[PDB]
Amino acid sequence: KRDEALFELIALEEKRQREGLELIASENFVSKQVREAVGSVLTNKYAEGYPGARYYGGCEVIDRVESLAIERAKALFGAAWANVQPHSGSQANMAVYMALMEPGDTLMGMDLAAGGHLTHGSRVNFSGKLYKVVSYGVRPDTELIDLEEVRRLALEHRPKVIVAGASAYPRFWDFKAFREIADEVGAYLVVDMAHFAGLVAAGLHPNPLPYAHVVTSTTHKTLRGPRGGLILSNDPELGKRIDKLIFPGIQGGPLEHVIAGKAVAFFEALQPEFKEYSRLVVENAKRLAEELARRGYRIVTGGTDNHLFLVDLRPKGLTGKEAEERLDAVGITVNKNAIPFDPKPPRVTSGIRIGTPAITTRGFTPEEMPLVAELIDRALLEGPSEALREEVRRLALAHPMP
Amino acid sequence: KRDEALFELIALEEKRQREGLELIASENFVSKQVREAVGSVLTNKYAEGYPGARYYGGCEVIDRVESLAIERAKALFGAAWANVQPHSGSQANMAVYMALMEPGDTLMGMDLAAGGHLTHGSRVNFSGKLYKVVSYGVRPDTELIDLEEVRRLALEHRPKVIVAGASAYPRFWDFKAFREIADEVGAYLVVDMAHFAGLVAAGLHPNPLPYAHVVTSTTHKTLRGPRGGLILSNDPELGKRIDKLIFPGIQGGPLEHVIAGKAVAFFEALQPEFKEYSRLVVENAKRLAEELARRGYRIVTGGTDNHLFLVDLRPKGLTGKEAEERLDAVGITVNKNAIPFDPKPPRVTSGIRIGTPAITTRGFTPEEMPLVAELIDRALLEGPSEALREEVRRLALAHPMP
Repeated sequence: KRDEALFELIALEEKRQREGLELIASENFVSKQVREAVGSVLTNKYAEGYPGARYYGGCEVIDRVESLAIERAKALFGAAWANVQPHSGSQANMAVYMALMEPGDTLMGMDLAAGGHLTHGSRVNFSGKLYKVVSYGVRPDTELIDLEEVRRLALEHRPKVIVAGASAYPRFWDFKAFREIADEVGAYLVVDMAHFAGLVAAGLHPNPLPYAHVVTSTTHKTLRGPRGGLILSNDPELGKRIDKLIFPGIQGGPLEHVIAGKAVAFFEALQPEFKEYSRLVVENAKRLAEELARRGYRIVTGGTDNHLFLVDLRPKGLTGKEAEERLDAVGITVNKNAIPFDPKPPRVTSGIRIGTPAITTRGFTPEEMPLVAELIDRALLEGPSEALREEVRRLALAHPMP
Repeated sequence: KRDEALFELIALEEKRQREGLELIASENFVSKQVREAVGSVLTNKYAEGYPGARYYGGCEVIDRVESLAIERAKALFGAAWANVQPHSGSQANMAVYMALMEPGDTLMGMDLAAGGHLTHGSRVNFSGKLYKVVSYGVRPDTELIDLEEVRRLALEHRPKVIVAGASAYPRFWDFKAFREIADEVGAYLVVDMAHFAGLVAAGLHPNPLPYAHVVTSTTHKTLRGPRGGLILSNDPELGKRIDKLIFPGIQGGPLEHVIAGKAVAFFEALQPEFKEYSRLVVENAKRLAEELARRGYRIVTGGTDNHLFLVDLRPKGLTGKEAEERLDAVGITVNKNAIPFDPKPPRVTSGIRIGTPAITTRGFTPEEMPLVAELIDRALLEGPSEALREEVRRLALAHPMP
């Protein structure tokens, strides 16, 4: 008997994705072949352990799948070791922290209000519950990270782990300087590259692998893979410690169907076409930010080096909750986002974050960003309307989905 | 450009699954429509938060999917609250432990060597790293749990949490007696029903919901759903606390394509045909155990109440490691398992664990269990041969996969 009610909801979600403009910076649209691998019979096999060292027999083909994902990840990022089993970016970070730290050690990460991720030390997250957290932010004038401030805080508090990487920071990171700071205090440098991993893969963002002790990531977001996590290092002895924290430390059976999807995504990212895609992601983001600034919006830091940017909505009298609602009403999806030194609580905020990976996958070009900027501006100034919703829908439908 | 190398391996794994007899008790084969949901475009959406209270716009359809999974889980198991976001059984347990305990509190669970899971207190797992662990086992003379010993340990060590449930225990649990013991020392009772959840759904195993404070599960194994976790309770106030530990406590974005898969599995399990399937699972296991006993093996506890049983190989002078290897060589997968107070070290053991869910899904019936018992016996006594492998392969191919 087919579950018609559930499949009707999936069809409605397909239609929603096709008919809207998805500008949430962490989203993307995966390829049919990634979906085919994730939908495969590999879900049926328990594969606790690692290739050639499994608990149970019958894994000879699964070992070749997992090993292919591991070796492609090493080739793609230039790493000596990879672990492809984490179920999510959160589990990747959790295993690394538990391998390098004991409860009550000091973790240093970027402040949530400045663009850090929940797992970089928030007090409602395991990171800020198990560890003592010290956070760094950005300067109030340039809105850039101040490496002198990072260095001062590290000397004063002597963290065991310093995390670089963030979920809403629009400029490049200086990984060499962060490693120099970590070395001054004997800390490990962990880089969480989840947001910009696909740009690293395409050579469009500095690679952290040579400077970080350990690198974590998601396989979704700019890498355009299935939802899951990933860990890399140039030190295979530290990698063996972390392998034990993934299993048997914090997970049980890995999702081998998802791992097959990660292998496929790494193969897609190794192709020349993925470099061209990634180039257009960054060109579209720069162009859309410029078109919005020409309409009088304030862009945090004045621009972007990567796939995302932040808009300060204080001057226009909007909370980010409000802008998020007005845009959602006409089919444009963003997320509210705290801006640097935000006057308003995190459930309201003063800004929005926009990113271009998802619309670039649908074939949007830099010459189309003036039209996208017009639609955003109208939704914010004039509020939602049926004519505006229809204009968004027409523009979205003119671009294929993968 | 298609990833030919990866899809070649998926076809080889499909062929392996089709041509072999899967007797590992944790395994099952999911339906095509569960795969279709897991392979869907719902992976593209970030949906941090809960239905009606998300951190991203554009979740109106995903909310209906996740709500449908929640309401079907509650109707299927007779629960007042559910959380369908855990990425795995291990994350379901981790969130419950962190919601109920502080690091350094005492956890009581079944010993790994007597059948407990890694997350019931093993020192290599987070459960034995964050918490102090007291374990209970089985009695040498009954091969069963001794509720008087559980009580004595609980009175002496005053655990904060007592876990009931196991990965390799072939008899019913007395959840009422466990809740009495927990009430006497002021502990929470957590039941991990992952292995026998499908039998609870079908009414063939006592339901823990009225007696546990919280129930955790996988959605794969006897429930025959996609790989993932699940939490249930009869107490919605405790459920709100655990919701917060799943997110933002230990996870980030949920896997909503897998959640849609869980919704389909719960739909399948609510059909009358699932009760018939589960009845056959239990009849097959009782019959296979009787047929091996008639050929000279001893069955631990003398039989089974559920989908799995433990074979004591001592009458035939084999170890569990040798039996696993001989059987794997003819395409029959089992796993070695210690017998109570095993005289062999744990990397060797004197037993194997066999379960029937997977072969029952392929249409095996109790009148075919004599033939399966004969093939096992021949492989253990004669050793692998090309002719025996071909007889297994023909028997397997005659029973279709879903």
